[PDB]
Amino acid sequence: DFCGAIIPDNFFPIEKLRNYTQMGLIRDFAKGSAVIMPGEEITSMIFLVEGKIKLDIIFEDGSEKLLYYAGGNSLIGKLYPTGNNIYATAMEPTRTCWFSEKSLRTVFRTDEDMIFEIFKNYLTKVAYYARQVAEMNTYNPTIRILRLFYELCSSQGKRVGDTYEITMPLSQKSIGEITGVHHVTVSRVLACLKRENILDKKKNKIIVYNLGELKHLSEQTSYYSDPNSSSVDKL
Amino acid sequence: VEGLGKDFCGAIIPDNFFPIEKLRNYTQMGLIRDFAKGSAVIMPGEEITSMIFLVEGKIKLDIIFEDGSEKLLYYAGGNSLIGKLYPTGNNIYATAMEPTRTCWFSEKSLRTVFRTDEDMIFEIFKNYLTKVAYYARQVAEMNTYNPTIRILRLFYELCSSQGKRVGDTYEITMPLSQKSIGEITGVHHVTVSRVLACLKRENILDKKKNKIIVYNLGELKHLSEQTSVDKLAAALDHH
Amino acid sequence: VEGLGKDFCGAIIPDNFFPIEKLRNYTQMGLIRDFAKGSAVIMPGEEITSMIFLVEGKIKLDIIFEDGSEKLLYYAGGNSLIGKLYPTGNNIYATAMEPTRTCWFSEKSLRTVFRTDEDMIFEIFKNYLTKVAYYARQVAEMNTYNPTIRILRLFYELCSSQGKRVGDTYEITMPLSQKSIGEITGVHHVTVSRVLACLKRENILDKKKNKIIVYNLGELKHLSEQTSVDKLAAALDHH
Amino acid sequence: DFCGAIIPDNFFPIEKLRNYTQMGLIRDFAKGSAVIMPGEEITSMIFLVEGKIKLDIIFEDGSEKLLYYAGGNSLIGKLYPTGNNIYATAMEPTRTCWFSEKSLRTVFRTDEDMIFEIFKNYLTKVAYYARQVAEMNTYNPTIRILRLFYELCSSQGKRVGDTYEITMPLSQKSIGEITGVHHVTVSRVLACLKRENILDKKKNKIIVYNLGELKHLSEQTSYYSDPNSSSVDKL
Amino acid sequence: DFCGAIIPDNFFPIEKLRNYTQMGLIRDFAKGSAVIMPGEEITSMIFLVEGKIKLDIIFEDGSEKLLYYAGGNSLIGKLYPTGNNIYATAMEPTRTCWFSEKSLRTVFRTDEDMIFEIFKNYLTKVAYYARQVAEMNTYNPTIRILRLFYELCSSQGKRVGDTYEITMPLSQKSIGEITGVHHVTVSRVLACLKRENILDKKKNKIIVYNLGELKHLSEQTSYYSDPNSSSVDKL
Amino acid sequence: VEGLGKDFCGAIIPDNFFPIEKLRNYTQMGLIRDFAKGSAVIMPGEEITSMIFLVEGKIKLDIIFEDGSEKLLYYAGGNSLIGKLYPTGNNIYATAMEPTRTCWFSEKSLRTVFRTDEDMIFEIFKNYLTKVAYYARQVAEMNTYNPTIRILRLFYELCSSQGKRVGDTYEITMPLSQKSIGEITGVHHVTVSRVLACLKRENILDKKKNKIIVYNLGELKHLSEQTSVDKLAAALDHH
Amino acid sequence: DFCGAIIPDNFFPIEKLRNYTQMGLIRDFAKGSAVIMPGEEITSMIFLVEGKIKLDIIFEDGSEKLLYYAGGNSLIGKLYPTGNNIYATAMEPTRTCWFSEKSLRTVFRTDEDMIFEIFKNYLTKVAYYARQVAEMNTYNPTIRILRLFYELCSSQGKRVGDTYEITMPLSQKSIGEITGVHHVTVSRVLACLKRENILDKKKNKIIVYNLGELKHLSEQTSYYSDPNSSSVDKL
Amino acid sequence: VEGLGKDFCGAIIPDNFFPIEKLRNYTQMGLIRDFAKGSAVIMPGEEITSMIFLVEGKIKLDIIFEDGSEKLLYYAGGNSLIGKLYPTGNNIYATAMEPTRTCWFSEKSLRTVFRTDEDMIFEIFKNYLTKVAYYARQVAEMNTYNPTIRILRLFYELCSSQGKRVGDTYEITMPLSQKSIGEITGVHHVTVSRVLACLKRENILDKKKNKIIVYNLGELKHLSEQTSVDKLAAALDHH
Ligand SMILES: O=C(O)Cc1ccc(O)c(Cl)c1
Ligand SMILES: O=C(O)Cc1ccc(O)c(Cl)c1
Ligand SMILES: O=C(O)Cc1ccc(O)c(Cl)c1
Ligand SMILES: O=C(O)Cc1ccc(O)c(Cl)c1
Ligand SMILES: O=C(O)Cc1ccc(O)c(Cl)c1
Ligand SMILES: O=C(O)Cc1ccc(O)c(Cl)c1
Ligand SMILES: O=C(O)Cc1ccc(O)c(Cl)c1
Ligand SMILES: O=C(O)Cc1ccc(O)c(Cl)c1
Repeated sequence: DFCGAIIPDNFFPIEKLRNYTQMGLIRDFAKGSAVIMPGEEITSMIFLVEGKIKLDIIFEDGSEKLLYYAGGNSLIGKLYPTGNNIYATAMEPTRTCWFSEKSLRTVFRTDEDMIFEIFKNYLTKVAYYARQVAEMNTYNPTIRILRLFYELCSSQGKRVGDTYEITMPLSQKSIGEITGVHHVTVSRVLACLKRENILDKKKNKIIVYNLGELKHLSEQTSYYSDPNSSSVDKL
Repeated sequence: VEGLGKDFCGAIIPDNFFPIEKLRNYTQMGLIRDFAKGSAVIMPGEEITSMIFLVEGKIKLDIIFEDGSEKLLYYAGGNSLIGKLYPTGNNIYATAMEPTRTCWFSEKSLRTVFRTDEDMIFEIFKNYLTKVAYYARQVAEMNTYNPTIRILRLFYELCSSQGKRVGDTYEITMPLSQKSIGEITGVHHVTVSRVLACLKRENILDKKKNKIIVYNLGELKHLSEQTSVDKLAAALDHH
Repeated sequence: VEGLGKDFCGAIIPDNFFPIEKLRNYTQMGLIRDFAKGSAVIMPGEEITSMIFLVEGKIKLDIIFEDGSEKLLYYAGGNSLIGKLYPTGNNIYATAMEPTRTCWFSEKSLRTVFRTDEDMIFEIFKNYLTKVAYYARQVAEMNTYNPTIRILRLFYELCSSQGKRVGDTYEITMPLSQKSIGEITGVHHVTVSRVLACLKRENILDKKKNKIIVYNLGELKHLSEQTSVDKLAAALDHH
Repeated sequence: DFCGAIIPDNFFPIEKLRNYTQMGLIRDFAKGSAVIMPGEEITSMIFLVEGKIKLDIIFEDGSEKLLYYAGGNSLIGKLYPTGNNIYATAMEPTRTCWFSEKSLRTVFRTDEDMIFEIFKNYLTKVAYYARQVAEMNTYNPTIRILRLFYELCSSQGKRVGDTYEITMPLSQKSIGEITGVHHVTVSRVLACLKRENILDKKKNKIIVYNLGELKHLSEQTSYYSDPNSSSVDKL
Repeated sequence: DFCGAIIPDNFFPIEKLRNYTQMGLIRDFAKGSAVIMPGEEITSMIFLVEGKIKLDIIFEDGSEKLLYYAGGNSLIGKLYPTGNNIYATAMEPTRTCWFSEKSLRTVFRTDEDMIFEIFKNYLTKVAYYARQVAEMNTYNPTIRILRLFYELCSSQGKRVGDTYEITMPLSQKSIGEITGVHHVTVSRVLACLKRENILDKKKNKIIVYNLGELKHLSEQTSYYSDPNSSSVDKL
Repeated sequence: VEGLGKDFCGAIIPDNFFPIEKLRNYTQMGLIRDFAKGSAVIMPGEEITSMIFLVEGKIKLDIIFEDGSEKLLYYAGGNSLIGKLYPTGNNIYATAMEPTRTCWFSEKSLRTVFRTDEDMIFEIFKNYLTKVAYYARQVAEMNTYNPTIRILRLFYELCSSQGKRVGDTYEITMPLSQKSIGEITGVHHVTVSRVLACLKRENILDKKKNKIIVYNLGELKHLSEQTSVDKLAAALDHH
Repeated sequence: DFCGAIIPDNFFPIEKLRNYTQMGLIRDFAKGSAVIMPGEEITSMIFLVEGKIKLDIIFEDGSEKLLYYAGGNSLIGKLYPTGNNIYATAMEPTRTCWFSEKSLRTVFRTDEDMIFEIFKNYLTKVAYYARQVAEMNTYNPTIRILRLFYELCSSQGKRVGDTYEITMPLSQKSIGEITGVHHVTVSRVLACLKRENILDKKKNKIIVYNLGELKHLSEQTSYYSDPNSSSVDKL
Repeated sequence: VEGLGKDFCGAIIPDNFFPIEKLRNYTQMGLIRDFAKGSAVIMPGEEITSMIFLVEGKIKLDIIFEDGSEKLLYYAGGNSLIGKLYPTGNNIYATAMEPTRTCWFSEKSLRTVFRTDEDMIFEIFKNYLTKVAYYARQVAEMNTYNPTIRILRLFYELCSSQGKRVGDTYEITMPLSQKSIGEITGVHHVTVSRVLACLKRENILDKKKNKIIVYNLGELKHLSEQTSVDKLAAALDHH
């Protein structure tokens, strides 16, 4: 829902995991205690029996941002290392049950259904964050710039061996004014395109060395024009 | 050898989430479906209830928003798994980028796979976890603001000066219309209605005619502490 | 003595646009209507085709937008004229703030006034001109941007590199879809449609399937040179 | 229309004024010439017979902004001084006819209808700019702040003689966070409220000296709750 | 002193004006009271007998800034209207004596010396604020731009009738990068130069219509190269 | 007719501060000195103790800073007065821009003028007041910041939590070294020394080894509330 | 020198390495060619025989910045992986000689002196970049904040078991105003101090849990007060 | 086990650059010196020409700038090497933080070590390379600007419009004074002198009275393309 633009809370609760706490390790955390300490490597699924946990991510510049909140019957799915520094705080008296991989095998040997509850929990999280990323990058500025380039090359691109040449004086200023992107991003992107041998934007000529890549990165979409969309279902 | 994908100018293009070579050994228990270049592997109204394993080929996976905008989520190569075992809120369009062979694993067939090979459970868990880790980091990393949080911030401020603790709730005794909340925070009355509907539904806070009940002050507070991308605008752009 | 209104923190609150004491001498030629405090002098669906002269009292004049938002335009005291002789696009709500006497001058009665007193024409002109001067300055003074201008800017750039002069027009020979224009400028396909509909209607530019005709390059250019307040957002907020 | 958010052009053309050019002064302007020079005091209505004029406003900091464009049959209504420094440029060969007040009397003595055409032209301009100002100030930040104050006083305001007192520690930071307004505006506004004897925002007390004024400036609206709105028409 | 970059206080005290308070009007102001209200037109010199006054200026956007502080024996020199909205506040119990022009004539008829004390007070203020303006505009950005233009014209300016032409593609971006001035100022200035008929900066040509003015505005200085500086004193 | 000067792009170039036509009637009581185009009317080491009245011509008046930088203060035409009757801290260089006649009025000769014409006193007052009004507004109008004010701000903060009122002073009992003050505020130890020397001299505050005495808390506070142009840097640029 | 604030060029040339090119691999690069490609792992010292190389660093956000320029007799010291993505470009026809570790052993077996030339080259680079880092962080903003805290605790810190308490209402706003640091940095730092259990800054109390660490991180310096500085040399 | 140092809020505090355990086996060939807690291992005027190996203990290493400011460069624990074999431009103050044993290796003793163990050469190379990598990244990572680069930018612009190629140089024929260069770029005449002295010394460009010779256009250009921290100010703060 639209609620999830505002509140990241209560992902797919698994009440029934409550019945299997004897196969895990119960751990209690006071208000303000760290369930996951900054830099701690977690290798357990953490079931939230009773209480409230705030779960945040810590970036390499020291900044922290919220990922989500968890309450009764929530599951933190951090069975393996991820590459994200996470920290999590008990915001009230909190009882958890930690499930190691070994302990999970034991649960699923007794109850196969729990495999699929956990899958639903994971899927719910993927669906939510992937959707947010896509919404928030609908107007990604880099892609705006790349799409400009690709479009100019497709109409005005003159082939010259392996390359295409576009004969016009398109300034960086003009690029930023057309796309609506700040000058700093324009330069960065233009520097990337050149050092990677995709495209070099000179003062009165644009050269495209790797149209195929440029096209790739520009993220062309076409469902609505493509014949696939001529019926609701597959052929 | 290969990671998740190549980087261009600071962004990864994921084409290889946590592959599972070993599911090749269990394809006999699923359903093998072949797709020609350009073909739809998943159509946006299609109801998908199978994990889809990529034996050979390459798939482009996009989301389709209700306003008809389309956006790439990821590419999939050999040994990638599309984990769409249950309905999600999202309409997905995925196409074969080249001649492609897939194995579709219903829940029942996965049950069968796991009865033969328990380790496969954790391989699938690993795959899901890479995906959550990737997308959650992508969202958190964005420099974002959200004007609706001004509304939460107002409630938090009023709670901390005027709130009386009743059980595990705080009760604020005052009439504060939706219109007034909008006027103060500079957000449309209709958006304020929706914000307050969410707050109530998710048991954060309920704004009644003459009372505000706060069910989760700590959550309210920390949500209220937040804020390039207007997330409210982004959530609305697609109706 | 009094000007247009008092200032608070850098903003004038207009309560006294160019008064016309002398219209008091011509009220016999109009229609006198009295309003009690709180009463509606103008309702938002009402069709107004009279200039309304304020003999005694005070009026608050607001605009009502289609989404139901309301906003003050001005206050009127004694000797103020409300110049609403013809329909405008705007829905207006005006209320008496105190016991108020008005004289309503239809076109016919104004004809009569001007046959007796020619100078009154220029007094009314003076009043209108103060209003245009005030509001135009208010708009221009705002730090505004408008994302739709990126679309114009694209057309101008393409015209100046690829345009061939035909008569008083410039013809750009290229297919450029609305979808692509949106993608480049980072604005919704539906907004791009509306922008291009305006450009065509107002004889700036017409974007056809394989040709763009530019009817007014100079205007396009200078419009394209533009850009706190997103004017596109402001224009949409009220549906 | 929504077009007018993008294009300020062609306000209410008066074709028929073409028939009265002999009573005015015809003036021709080359491309790039100034029809109205920066700082020039204009006291004439300027009818645009043929061509195109760009009309701009110049601010006291040297900045210039567009007001509008004019073409055939447009009228520039600058019969009297306005307080705005305007400048206007012929963007192509342009023929105009300038009407002094004296000359206008002559026109209206021959044709009374022209009075009302000009009224429509003026009204069209007022309607347009007033509408733009209101749209663009729908979320005016100063008013946001004032509306906060007024609302807190109405619920939590304790009367103390002539004043109302509001006993709470509302920080400037908190004000800006709730309202969404930048700290610079918050201070400016708070300084204005205090020096004008309306309201003084101390650290743990807010005092309102002139509630009536504060209310005034806060721009309360109520059509939709007021009984006036219970029917489409007046009683 | 360097103190005055930090503290604008105690301008040239005139102790002896204390002896002439009977010829003026004594006025007492409580702590927090307004000695000069916002918008009040003052036509009196205000001698500060005892206490402390903070004196500020209010701009047309509602912003206020400090001009200075006054204490015992200070003089506020506001005998005539100035064009500045000033407001001044008693920061403690404060006794003042207000001198109208009539009252000042009476003082100077008794004591001619007081004329010259007041002159010194005025001169001290001029010396201080003029010095601050000059220090703070040592690197004025507009002048940077104008000096660029003037310098390019002096070396590369080719005369073409009344004009000079400079044949080069100097971008606005380049101007801002060389001068260190933000793009917004660059445009504003370039728009001013063009509408005033001084200089028009096209893409591949710069035309200077009024070199003399451009030179004027560029604020050329030359004491150290000029022969005037060849000796400490005049010839 | 003419004001103070012409405007370019938002800035006035003053060439005509409050002229005094009537001093023409009193030149017999001063000393008439003529200057050719390019000539120095005032040299930067010259000690000036006369008001200099401009009978005919035009003068360019600059300040010379100790590092040798030069900057225009104003131009003077006919009927302008240069009010440099006493030494100021400033080194002034003024040159004739054209053939120029001046009348130099010592204090004694002004005494004589005022014995004949009392009104001239107030004319000179008017002239001075225009100058103060102009330059003070110019300074206040600039968007300025000043890092040294961080030091004041620190003292104010410590005073308001730790200060004990003794008479009309506040005493803060704590050792706080100059080095530490610099480190906290991010300003050089040598600048901190100078800041604290000013504060003491001007009777704001005296920072002793183990005590801070604040002589004027209100002034300290409001000075501490302040902050394109770094005024500290500007004050130092000229040694 | 002060030149090195502006120009990072010509670090300690080793002319004599020219004599040992037969023990390395000569490689020639055209103008615009990549000597070190983005993402390339280099494990060789690269001697610059003839030409000019621009050497840059690429950050994880796609931004690139210059490290330095190299010319004849320069040495790029990238014998082992570093953790920095480097790319380097021949800005004219360029001849290099690449020395593997094996090849370097061969050089030093023939000429022991070359070991020490290379040491000087490395030392010159360390001396330069370390000096730049220190200059540029003289007023590090985080440290400003930490030094505030440490100083307040040292004077006003009241011991309470393991902790120190400082009883005052120091706002984040006040912290930023005193230190001169932007609000964003203030929060980030305050969040770091709290999650790391060093210090928690509440509204009316500051608690310091780990004074020793806070002190550590605050970077106290004392050469000039310490007795070590009482003589030029060691005891 | 341990890396280079602990991180606080995004910054590493280096306390352990590339340790060399194996130098413990060669201490007999150096000179063993012991230091008590608080003692100076390196004084700021001391001429250091030895690599200093840390056998046991801990050292704090600071730079002292000419204005007397002091700043930490790094800490050293066991197996750290201080690589100060030759004079650098920097004045270094290093103190024992605890009881500390060191071995000082002159050039001659290192020659001896390398005759016994060739591998030690590359260990020392590794240590130096970690240091360069760390500090260079720290500098590049900072958001910096440098006003002096405006001067380069001016020269580049003039070269690209007016420069005639002579051999491997470009000659610009024009008189452009240092004063004028300052005025244009908004930097002090004295700083401009120093900038131009550097450019000439390092064979970038030589600004003569009526000619500018550019020795390295490509370098000039890319240097000119540059620009929180004013590096010019930072370079000057310490005289
Ligand atoms: O640990 C991560 O990097 C991401 C994360 C956080 C919380 C969770 O419950 C999951 Cl499944 C993943
Ligand atoms: O279907 C979704 O909503 C999102 C999605 C897409 C692809 C995948 O492989 C997964 Cl696990 C989820
Ligand atoms: O009715 C309008 O649209 C705007 C308006 C309102 C009041 C007036 O007095 C005028 Cl001239 C126009
Ligand atoms: O001159 C003004 O200040 C405003 C203005 C400009 C143009 C016009 O056509 C009118 Cl009616 C008013
Ligand atoms: O009133 C002014 O505009 C400027 C001013 C203020 C205070 C004074 O004491 C003087 Cl002489 C002038
Ligand atoms: O001499 C000064 O310091 C400033 C100055 C210059 C010229 C004048 O006319 C005055 Cl009143 C002051
Ligand atoms: O490769 C690095 O990360 C740093 C570097 C670059 C160039 C060199 O010559 C050296 Cl010694 C180090
Ligand atoms: O001494 C210097 O200038 C810098 C320095 C300090 C310590 C070291 O270990 C090195 Cl290699 C260099």
